[PDB]
Amino acid sequence: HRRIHFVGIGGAGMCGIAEVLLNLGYEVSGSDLKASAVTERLEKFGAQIFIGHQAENADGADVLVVSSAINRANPEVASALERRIPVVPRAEMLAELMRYRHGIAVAGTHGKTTTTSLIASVFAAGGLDPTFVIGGRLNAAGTNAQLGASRYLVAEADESDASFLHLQPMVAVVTNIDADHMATYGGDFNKLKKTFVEFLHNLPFYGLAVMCVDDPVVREILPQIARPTVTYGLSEDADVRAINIRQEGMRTWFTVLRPEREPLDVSVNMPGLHNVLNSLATIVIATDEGISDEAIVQGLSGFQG
Amino acid sequence: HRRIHFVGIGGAGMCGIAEVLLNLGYEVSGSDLKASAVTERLEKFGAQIFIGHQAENADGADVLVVSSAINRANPEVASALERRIPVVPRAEMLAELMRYRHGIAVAGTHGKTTTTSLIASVFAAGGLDPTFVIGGRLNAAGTNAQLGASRYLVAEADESDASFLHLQPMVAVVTNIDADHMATYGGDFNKLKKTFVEFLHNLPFYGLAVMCVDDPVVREILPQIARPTVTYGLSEDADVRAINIRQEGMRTWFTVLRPEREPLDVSVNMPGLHNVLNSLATIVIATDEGISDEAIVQGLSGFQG
Ligand SMILES: [Cl-]
Ligand SMILES: [Cl-]
Repeated sequence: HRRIHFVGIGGAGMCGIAEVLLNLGYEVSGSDLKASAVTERLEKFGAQIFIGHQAENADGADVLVVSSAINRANPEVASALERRIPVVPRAEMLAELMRYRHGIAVAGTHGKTTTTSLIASVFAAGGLDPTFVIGGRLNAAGTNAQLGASRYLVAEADESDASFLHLQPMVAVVTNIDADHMATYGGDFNKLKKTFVEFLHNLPFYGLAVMCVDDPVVREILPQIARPTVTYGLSEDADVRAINIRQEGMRTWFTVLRPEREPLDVSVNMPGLHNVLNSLATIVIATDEGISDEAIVQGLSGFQG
Repeated sequence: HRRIHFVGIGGAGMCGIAEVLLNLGYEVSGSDLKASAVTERLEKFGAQIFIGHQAENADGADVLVVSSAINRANPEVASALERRIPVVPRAEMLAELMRYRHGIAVAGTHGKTTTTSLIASVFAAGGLDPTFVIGGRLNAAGTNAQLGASRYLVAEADESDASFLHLQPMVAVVTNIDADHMATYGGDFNKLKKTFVEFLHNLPFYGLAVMCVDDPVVREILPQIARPTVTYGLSEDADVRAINIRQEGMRTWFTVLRPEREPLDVSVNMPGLHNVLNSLATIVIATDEGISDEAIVQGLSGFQG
């Protein structure tokens, strides 16, 4: 048993991480300047809450988690550093949660948010109530449960995030590879591409890499990936393909072709080929997980945008 | 359920990995040019064995493992590449085994082999029959069991190995950081040091980093490690220390000081302060794991060299 202490536990990105850790059985304490409904919920769920910051609040903690909104002058942080207690940024602890669950990491420069939401929507339609991470915020749509209760954790994997390479997913998507975040990698696109290869090799040999081969950079690195892979796209050589794209209103329809399955007609309330591709990525993951066609259809059409 | 196929399964570094995978419940097949006692043992334990190489041998495999002794012209490898089956080097699969066990990774430029052996010796004295990896070879001293049966996997972690950063240990030792393998890191020692920091951050936040602070480079990076750490050495500021070093024959005696424990007198059949330090590293790990003083004393004195 360990105690994790959160400095600023009421912050929007912190409260969700504390709740997941509570759900996993850890002792959780936290400090914040103001009591709120967020801190009362955490206390109801087993968190010890302190109001105001003082060195005593950090006593007994085996780890501190600190936001990007805390000075090092903060007495709790300073006490932990003096006693050699580890202090970890919010984002590393967030990435760490995937080690306890069946982690689905949605990587790619664009489309992570939509693809993660579609995945959550489909899993929920299949009765699975996943916890999912968008913009650093843990969520579980309509759940009557603590965050992290599901077996599944679906998270955006941002290549500009310092913890990108410490994610340990079971399944990983790569929607596309753009140059937006070259600065994270010394302004070198080739280094940025190599990071995506290393990220996919954090998968276990039984894992699954879900690769958009309509993106030329994803297609380029594909031969480098020594893990099971399923490819998707409109490309005629993709494993999972969309054909017969059409509109009926603000709703996009298309037919998805999958290995050893009959063609499946789906719709989504979102325009553009990039959202057809995001739907394909979702369909691959859901198919790999054994989710029925009926939940896939329901999950895709029910998502709004 | 997955099937792993080993090309050259009788090779010395391959047979042990196949046995561990069998113990974990996977289907395992393998090909080799010659039947031997190694391949008959694997067959007795559930492996399907083929003699000679041909593309048919790789059928149904979800992954191939290939030695560094196989041409790409090898028909089994070629068949797998055509069908998009993942082909992984022996060393990556070996590192992967740590994900299924309580992994203890013994890193550092020098002293990995001795320290790993001492750890195994002490754990065995405590009745724990660990599997351990030295020189790429899986071993379990005097075990009446399949490799990998123990909860514990103790392995050398070599910084020149391509899989160094894909190890997922629960505990990690760093004996020292030397410049021997700078070439692996573009001939830059500072890059080599940064890799050791990244390696220790593969630990979980509940993990343990065991750090020799007698090495100036290990002491330098220590403030960077945001994980629980225990330090050891002759330095007076080390958490776990050796004092009163003395000889009686070819046997080295010393007293180990540990936080909140009485001083403990130990001996080892090996000369030099580097083997006192390797013993300290062992004592820290064994103490953290709850192993008794009597097994620690027995494990250290029983090891020969
Ligand atoms: Cl491959
Ligand atoms: Cl720290």
